Amino acid sequence: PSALTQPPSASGSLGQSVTISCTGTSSDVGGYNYVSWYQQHAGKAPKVIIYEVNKRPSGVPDRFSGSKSGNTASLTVSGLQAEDEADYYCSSYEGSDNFVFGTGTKVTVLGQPKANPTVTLFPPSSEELQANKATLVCLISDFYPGAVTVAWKADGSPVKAGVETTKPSKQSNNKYAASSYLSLTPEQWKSHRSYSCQVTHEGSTVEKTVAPTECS
Amino acid sequence: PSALTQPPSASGSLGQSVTISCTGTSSDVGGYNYVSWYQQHAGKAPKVIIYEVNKRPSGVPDRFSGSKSGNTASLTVSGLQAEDEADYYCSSYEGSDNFVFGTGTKVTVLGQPKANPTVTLFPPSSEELQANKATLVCLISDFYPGAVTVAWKADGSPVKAGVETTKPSKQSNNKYAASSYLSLTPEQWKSHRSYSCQVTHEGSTVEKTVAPTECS
Repeated sequence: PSALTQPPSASGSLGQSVTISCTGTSSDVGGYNYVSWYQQHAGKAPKVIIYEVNKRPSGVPDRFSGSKSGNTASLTVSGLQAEDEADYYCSSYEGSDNFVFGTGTKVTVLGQPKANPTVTLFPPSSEELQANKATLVCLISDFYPGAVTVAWKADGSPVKAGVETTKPSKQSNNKYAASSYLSLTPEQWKSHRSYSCQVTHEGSTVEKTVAPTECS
Repeated sequence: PSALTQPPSASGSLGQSVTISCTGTSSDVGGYNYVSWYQQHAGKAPKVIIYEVNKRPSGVPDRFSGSKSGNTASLTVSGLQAEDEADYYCSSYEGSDNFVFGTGTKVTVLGQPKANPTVTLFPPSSEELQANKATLVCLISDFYPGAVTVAWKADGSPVKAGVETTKPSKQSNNKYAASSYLSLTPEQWKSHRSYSCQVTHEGSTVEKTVAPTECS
């Protein structure tokens, strides 16, 4: 064998509710009563949320439930609260001290209000410079959905060269963070009037400009 | 209890022998010989590769070895194969509703020369302070394999609350970058000697401090 069987998705809006299927066979689900359910957030470790058919750990939200019907076990998400955008997983014992898992389910919930990104620009710093080094960082955060562009403006003019823009990571919110840097020399940073970070998210353009004029 | 400490990155070449550790919160383990090691690929099946500290299941190579004698689980991939790239996890069963996962090691087959990260910590900008905002950022770049652990400390003690980290994005030079941040009140900021960001990569660690000043 190899698998249990799950749907790739599960769209349930705030309240509206969700429910997952876990199906294997008699040999595992129908035989035995040991469907488990683990959740893994984008590149995170599992929390064990259900074990022994419908029992929950000490610190599993009240609204995660489960069911089973012969071969068709199931997770129920009592009225979605968006935080729970994850990857779910089922699993069942097959005796011989071996367990086999579900293919997984991404649960994308809509009705999360849309957020515009708290953009911060940074100055290099005293130390960073004591070494003859100058990175500027543009910190883009707490936006949803996770689509931004990040431009830099060497004075009123564009710059590509020394950019490196990460791709947005989910926070503890369906809010993202997407940090881009420009890495120049002191001789680059002082041979210049200003430097501006431009972050176009979903129609809204935000631009922050670091003028050398500040402290250390 | 919730945490079993697993490295950030375990790297080897084809035929080399990678060793992955799982140490954990001490007040347990020893009269606890139920530690299981899991395996998963690019969103493709979170299999169990070891159970009961040393026991392989069926359809698993003896290339995977397991040990706990000590107070640390060690999974040894002896003779590194290609398809062995994955995010390894250990776990351990407490009470019937306590199933704690390890932080989980991404295992790479070094596809480049290794890059220990460059930690560059920024203090709160002059202006952000002028806004009554306190963002101190930890920029992490030019690393490979793209696995890090990031802690924050304030004056000795770890800063748990207010932390948020990015996902290690691929960059042009074929190294990677990430970023953390912490969000304070100006007060929070100034009532403290130093804030350090310390980032672990394999078994190189950097720890970089940022002390508050008046700027003005």
